[PDB]
Amino acid sequence: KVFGRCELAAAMKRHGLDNYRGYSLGNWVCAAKFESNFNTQATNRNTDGSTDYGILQINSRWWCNDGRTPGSRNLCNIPCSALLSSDITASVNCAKKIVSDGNGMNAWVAWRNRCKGTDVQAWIRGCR
Ligand SMILES: C[C@@H](O)CN1CCN(CC(=O)O)CCN(CC(=O)O)CCN(CC(=O)O)CC1
Ligand SMILES: C[C@@H](O)CN1CCN(CC(=O)O)CCN(CC(=O)O)CCN(CC(=O)O)CC1
Ligand SMILES: [Cl-]
Ligand SMILES: [Cl-]
Ligand SMILES: [Cl-]
Ligand SMILES: [Gd]
Ligand code: NA
Repeated sequence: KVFGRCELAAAMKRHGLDNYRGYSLGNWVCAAKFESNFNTQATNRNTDGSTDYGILQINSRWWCNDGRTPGSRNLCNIPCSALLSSDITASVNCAKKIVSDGNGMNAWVAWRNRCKGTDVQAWIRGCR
């Protein structure tokens, strides 16, 4: 699924992501735009042999199982394939663990370089 801006904000907000660990709802919609282009099916291969999956590009090294990342952890206890669903539940519960882990939203390289220190509220502007 390719999400609209307002449509993804309302879904993230219903899954409780809004002000989670003090990160406003604009920081999250920001990250998804630059990580996936709002596309739940996005995949990207990393040079170490791990792969990032879904709208927040969650990495197979620590967070889920794709059966081809040797001696890696599955700390979300999910197949990576589940992070590719039109239903963003899996991706959101899995991001709640990552953003809590000590480094906050810096785990997302596109958030650090394109959203951190910007007017993030602009990303939910106009939505009901
Ligand atoms: C809502 C309209 O903006 C729709 N829009 C009309 C064309 N716009 C004109 C403009 O943005 O005033 C210029 C192109 N636009 C550049 C950008 O927005 O950064 C990329 C395409 N956009 C992507 C999006 O906006 O989500 C969809 C088409
Ligand atoms: C021509 C405009 O499209 C210029 N635009 C600024 C105004 N936009 C317009 C809008 O989308 O209605 C609203 C804010 N915008 C939200 C979003 O677009 O996703 C984030 C910033 N954008 C990023 C981008 O466009 O890729 C910068 C360029
Ligand atoms: Cl915001
Ligand atoms: Cl594996
Ligand atoms: Cl933090
Ligand atoms: Gd924009
Ligand atoms: Na793994």
